[PDB]
Amino acid sequence: KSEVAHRFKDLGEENFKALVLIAFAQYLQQCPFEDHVKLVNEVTEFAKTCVADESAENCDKSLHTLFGDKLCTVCCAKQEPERNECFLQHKDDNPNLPRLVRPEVDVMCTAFHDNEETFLKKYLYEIARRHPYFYAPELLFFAKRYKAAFTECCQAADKAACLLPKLDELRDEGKASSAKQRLKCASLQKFGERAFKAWAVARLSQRFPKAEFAEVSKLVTDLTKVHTECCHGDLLECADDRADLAKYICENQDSISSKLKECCEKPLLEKSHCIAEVENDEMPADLPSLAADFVESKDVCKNYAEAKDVFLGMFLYEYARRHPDYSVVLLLRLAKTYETTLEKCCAAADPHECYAKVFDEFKPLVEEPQNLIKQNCELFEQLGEYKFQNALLVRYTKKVPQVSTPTLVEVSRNLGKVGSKCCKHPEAKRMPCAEDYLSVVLNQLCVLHEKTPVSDRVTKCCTESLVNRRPCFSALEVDETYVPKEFNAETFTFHADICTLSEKERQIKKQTALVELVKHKPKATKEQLKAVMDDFAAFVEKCCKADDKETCFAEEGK
Ligand SMILES: CC(C)[C@H]1CC[C@H](C(=O)N[C@H](Cc2ccccc2)C(=O)O)CC1
Repeated sequence: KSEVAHRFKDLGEENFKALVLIAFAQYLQQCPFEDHVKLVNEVTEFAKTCVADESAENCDKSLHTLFGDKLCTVCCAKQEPERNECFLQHKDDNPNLPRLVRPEVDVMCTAFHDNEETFLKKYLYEIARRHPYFYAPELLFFAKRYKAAFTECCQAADKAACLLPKLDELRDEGKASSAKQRLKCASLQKFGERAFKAWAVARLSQRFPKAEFAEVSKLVTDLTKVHTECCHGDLLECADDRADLAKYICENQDSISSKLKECCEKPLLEKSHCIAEVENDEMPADLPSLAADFVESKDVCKNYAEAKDVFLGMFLYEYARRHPDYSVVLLLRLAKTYETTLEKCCAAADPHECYAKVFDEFKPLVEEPQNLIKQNCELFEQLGEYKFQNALLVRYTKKVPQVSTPTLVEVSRNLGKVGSKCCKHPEAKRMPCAEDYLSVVLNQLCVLHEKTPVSDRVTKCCTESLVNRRPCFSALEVDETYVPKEFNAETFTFHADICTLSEKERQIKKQTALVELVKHKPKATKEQLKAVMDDFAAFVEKCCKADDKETCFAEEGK
């Protein structure tokens, strides 16, 4: 059994070289590009000697030992069981690498015709460094779209008018995938398979309400294996198991969903990406109420005593089928309440009288997120995306001013994008959009704060139950124990480079200074904050509009 030969023959050389490069760029993010390509080539040539003869020397070594040794040719404490854990824990979610600049379209198109491999290979390299938890088989799909964009646009007349829209759309699609995937790995490493499996049975039951529980259970167990391998660095094992899972869904389509026909006729990488973004299938007609099998039955505690989690999974499956308008987080709350009740009632002398009114306890839990979305969307339309982000900046920096300024401006801008993405939807699609998107933005705050814990209040909010992560953050309130920071003249002084920056890069500078102003005066009236912001907003365009640009900038020193 040669694991390096098994993965090579299942994935093929092209994906093998790509998946091995990604793993190296995520384990050693600070190592240069050309050094990793030399390691990947040597690895790929070694896999060829093992597909020919599986009994050749070192072919029996595991992928962890092979990749660990090849990496440490440049934390490597002998034993491989712990050496792979040193690499995973030292992954830097903000590795402090230089921000990538995009050259002109003719500079990139010439590099695309010159050497197409190293141009696209360096694309997978630079991305895997910045996003060390990126869904590996999903990054191969983004690479193909990044190649088709240059293949089509560089032969077009106006190459810039063609390439820039497709590259800007790909950039935003990638940042969202990385955020969604980082959440999947946090729920596994910090909460276990049970937490992730429950998430999977809820999201898939809404997506596949036609499928039976055994069909959903098989998909969930296989999908958990894929993401457990992908989050633990087993990228070759991850992309192999994902392809086999996509083959099963397509060879058993009528047992899963009806919106899988056009997905199962695309190429391999498109096939898996198509199923991950498929619309929720229609609910089967005439579904009985859950009270018959979960409350009004005399065999509720009998079936629950055999396998509690399997019974709880059936309850979550049956409840998630009938409510595609509920968020996954809400569906986990209704399933945990039904669990707490069964634990109390199945030990009593009359469990039927005890859990007869458990479904009434779900009614208050449903209306809590419905009030969160309706109130904030009504304020989003009145403010606009840019004013909604600024109002969230001053509000949340008063709740927790210990969090660093780049983190506060980061998660506040992403909450404005939740209003731009979900508030347009009706009240039906508002809850699974907003509450689940709100889950991945808070996960950014948690992870970015986990690197340097400054506020113990946020840490307790992240370390507790992730299902209760949104309600714990609502009840923070202003932190009066924090003392205002002394005024720094360099944080308010601007540079002449503010002209060359884009409007989005220039408005981030202004949202940064807003956070530094509230950290200097936490007890600042909402009227006095807009007066200081609008005053510097005038000096940003007025001083740049003059011939002596940087000269008038210094004149505003007081
Ligand atoms: C649907 C959108 C308009 C969205 C906008 C923000 C709003 C919200 O208030 N979120 C906070 C999260 C938080 C807590 C503390 C610090 C930083 C963020 C919470 O209350 O959980 C929820 C809906």
